[PDB]
Amino acid sequence: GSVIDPSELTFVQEIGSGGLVHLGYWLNKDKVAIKTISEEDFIEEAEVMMKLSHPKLVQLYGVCLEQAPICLVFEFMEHGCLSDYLRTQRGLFAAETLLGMCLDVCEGMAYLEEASVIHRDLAARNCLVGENQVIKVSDFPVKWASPEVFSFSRYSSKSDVWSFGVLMWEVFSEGKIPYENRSNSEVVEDISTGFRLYKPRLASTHVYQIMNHCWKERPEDRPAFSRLLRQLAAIAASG
Ligand SMILES: CCN(CC)CCNC(=O)c1c(C)[nH]c(/C=C2\C(=O)Nc3ccc(F)cc32)c1C
Repeated sequence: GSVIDPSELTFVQEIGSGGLVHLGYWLNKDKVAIKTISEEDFIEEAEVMMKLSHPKLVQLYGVCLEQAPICLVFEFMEHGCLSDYLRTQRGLFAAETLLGMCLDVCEGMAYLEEASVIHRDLAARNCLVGENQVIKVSDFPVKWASPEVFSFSRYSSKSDVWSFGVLMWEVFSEGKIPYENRSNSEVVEDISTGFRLYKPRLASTHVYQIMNHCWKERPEDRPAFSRLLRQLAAIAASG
């Protein structure tokens, strides 16, 4: 990828918290989101992302290495984080649009799955909303963790699929907090007993069926993103 000189970056306003995210411009031209900061792990993260090209995965302009704190320079996504966007635009969403959002994410995730990339932190807060409400996965939390993850630390694309199910719930609930007021231990025990998040009003029976398939106890009973994508698309086509 391209190396970016600090002089080429204009930091306009802080927009995110964690490192930090700033609204800015590169070369007095492109609107960018600048993410300031382990330095080597921070850079490698960018290196991985710059070689993964998909319409539903966020893209970088480059890396600014010269001056501490080092930063990553991303494309600007006008509607920000999905979690935030869902909450602010609550009441304006048709079910079809919410399903479309899930499809966008599923597309990105199927590409990552094929590339043998586990996200490990897939959630609406780690998705971004751009031009014409296109959703992109970014940055590629027990409430999003599968049973084999919170118990055995057993990650796979199938554990991402569980996370995606929770993301679907976030989307169809229009940005509600999953398992609100519940402690980590309460989430673990409830899910292990068989508790699943309720069906949001905007989620059809068909959509909820898919959520529950993402929430199967055994990873092998969950669909891969590649197949999940077609299941989601089929519901859209059915009407
Ligand atoms: C006034 C209302 N505002 C418009 C949505 C809300 C404030 N703005 C916002 O929250 C916001 C906006 C408009 N973009 C981002 C973040 C990113 C972006 O654009 N590309 C990225 C690439 C990588 C990444 F890790 C974050 C971002 C935020 C937090």
